[PDB]
Amino acid sequence: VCGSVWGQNDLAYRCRTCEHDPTCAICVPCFQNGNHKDHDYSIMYTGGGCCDCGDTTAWKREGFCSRH
Ligand SMILES: [Zn+2]
Ligand SMILES: [Zn+2]
Ligand SMILES: [Zn+2]
Repeated sequence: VCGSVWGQNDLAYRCRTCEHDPTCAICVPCFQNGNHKDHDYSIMYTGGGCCDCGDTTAWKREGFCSRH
């Protein structure tokens, strides 16, 4: 599971296609290294947080990056 943490003024990605709930998010590198073509994604601020990439409780497996 990605160990990335970020702060309130750090960009991250939401992906409505991949998420298990509206609060889920993944770090920019995990987004870049995954497959979200034609997904409903948004680069945005998230109030900071921890990456959900690799976490099957938070994020769909098809939305995991190459590295997790
Ligand atoms: Zn996605
Ligand atoms: Zn990540
Ligand atoms: Zn990842």
